[PDB]
Amino acid sequence: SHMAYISLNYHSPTIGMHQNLTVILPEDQSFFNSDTTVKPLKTLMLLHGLSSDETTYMRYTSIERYANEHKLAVIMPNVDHSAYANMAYGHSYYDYILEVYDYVHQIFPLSKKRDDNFIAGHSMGGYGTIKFALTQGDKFAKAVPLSAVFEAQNLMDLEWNDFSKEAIIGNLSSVKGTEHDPYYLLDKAVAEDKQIPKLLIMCGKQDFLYQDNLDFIDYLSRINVPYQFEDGPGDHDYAYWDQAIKRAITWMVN
Amino acid sequence: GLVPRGSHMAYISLNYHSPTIGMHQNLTVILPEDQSFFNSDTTVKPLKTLMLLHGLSSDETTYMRYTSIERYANEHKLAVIMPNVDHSAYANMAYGHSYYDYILEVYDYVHQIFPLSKKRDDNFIAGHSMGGYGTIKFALTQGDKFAKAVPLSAVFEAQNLMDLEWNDFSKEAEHDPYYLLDKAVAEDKQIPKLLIMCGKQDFLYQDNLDFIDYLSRINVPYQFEDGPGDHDYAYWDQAIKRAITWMVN
Ligand SMILES: [Mg+2]
Ligand SMILES: [Mg+2]
Ligand SMILES: [Mg+2]
Repeated sequence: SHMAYISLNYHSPTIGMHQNLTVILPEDQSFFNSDTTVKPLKTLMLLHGLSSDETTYMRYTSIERYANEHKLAVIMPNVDHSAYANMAYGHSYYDYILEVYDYVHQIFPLSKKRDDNFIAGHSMGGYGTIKFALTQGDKFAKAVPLSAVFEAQNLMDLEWNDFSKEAIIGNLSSVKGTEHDPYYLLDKAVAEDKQIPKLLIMCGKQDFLYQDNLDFIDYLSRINVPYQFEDGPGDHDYAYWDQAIKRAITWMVN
Repeated sequence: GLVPRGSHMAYISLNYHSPTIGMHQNLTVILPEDQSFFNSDTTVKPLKTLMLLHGLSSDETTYMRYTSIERYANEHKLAVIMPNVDHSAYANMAYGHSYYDYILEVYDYVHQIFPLSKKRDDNFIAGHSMGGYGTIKFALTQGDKFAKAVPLSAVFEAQNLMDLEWNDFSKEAEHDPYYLLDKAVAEDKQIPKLLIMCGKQDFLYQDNLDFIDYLSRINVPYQFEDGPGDHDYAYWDQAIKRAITWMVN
C-alpha cells in the first residue's frame, strides 16, 4: 500500500482567487497500466476549522497513514475565513467546497458514486459537514461531524479574523431559522424527504462544544434521524481529532 | 458551478512511489484549468501534454524557478510534466537499466490519473543537456508516442554522469544517439518532428552542428535554431518559450 501526496495551487472561479488543496491518492495498479481503465477510488472530503489550513491535518495527525491502510483518497481544501460570511451568494463556502468536489472528481480517478463518497470535519468544518449532509445528501453516503458547531451562538466563540468576525457579528441576527442554521436545515431535509447520509458524530467530553453536541443529538433522536455518537476524554484539539479521524476512517470504509 | 474565465494553471507537486525503481520520486505538473474540469455535467477535454526532462544539475523544481515556463504554458494551454531525473536518481536508473522504464512509467501514470490526451499528435517531449540526450533517445525509440521532440543544448554521451564525487567502486561501475538514429532510419521507424536548439557560445554547439549535419546526410527532417546563448537557464528560458509556441502550432 502506497500513497501519492499531492499539493495543488489553482485559481478558484468561485472565490475568485488562488486556493491550495492537499490530495492524498492511493496508488492502484490500474494507474500504471495504460491498457486498463482506472479503478475509481473511495473519497473523503475533509474540512478543517478556523485555526488550520490545507496542511494542518497532515502535520498534526497521522491521517495519511490511516488513509493508506484503508485505500481512501482524501481531499483537504484550504478554507479562508472570508468564505463563510464575507462573500456574495454563489461565491461562498458552500459553493467553494462543491467546486473543489467537482474539480477533483473531474481531474483525478475518484469515484463519483454516492456510496464511495464521504465528508467529515471539525469545529467550523463540522458545521460544514452537517450543512453538506443536509443539503447534498444525494452526494455523500456518510458524514462525520467532529466537535462540530451546531448553533448560532457558538459562532461568536470562535477564532475569526477581524473582517470575518465583523460579518459574523453583523449577520448573527439573521442566522436562526435560515439555511445557515443546522437545525433549520435538519427540519427542511426531513420535510423534503431528502436522503440524509449515515451520521457518525464525535466530540470529546472536555470540549467547550460538548453540551451543544449533546443537545443536537438529542434533537436528532426526537425527530427520528439515525446516527451514531461516540464520545470519550478529549478536548478541542488535534490530539483528539487524530484519534477521532482514525476511528472515522475505519467506520467510513467498512 | 462556476468555471474559469480566461487562462489559469494549476501548479501541482506530486510525490509517489515508483514501481519501476522501488523508490519515492517527485514530479511537478502544471495543468491548465480547462472549463470542462469544473463542470460536472460534461466530459473532460484531454489536454496537449509536454514531457520535459531537466539536466543533471537540476531537479523537478528548477524549470519552475529559473524560467517562466509556466507563463508560456498558460498562454498556450499546455500541460507540462517535469519528473525528477536528478543526478543520484539518474545514476540508479542508468545502473539498473531502468531509465526508459521510469520515464515511460511517469508518462503512463500521469495520463492515467490526469486529463491528458493520449493521442500522439497531442504529446511532445523536450529537455536540455542530459535531458536533451534523453529527448533524442525517446524520439528515436518511442517515436510512435510523441509527435514532436525538442532537444535543447543536448549532450551526445552520458559522461556528465561521472561529474559527482563517486567512490572508486561507483566510478568503476544502443545508448548512442547515432546508433539509435541509424537503427530508426534503417528500420523505417516513426521519428517525431524535430526542433533542435543550441546557443552559439555553448561548449556543445559543435556537437549539435555535427548531429544536424548527420541528420541532413541521413535524410531525417528537422529544424535547427541557434543564436547567442550558453549552457544555462538564461538560454533555456528563451528556448523553451520558443519551443512551446512551436509545439502547439
Ligand atoms: Mg482548527
Ligand atoms: Mg473552528
Ligand atoms: Mg546534464
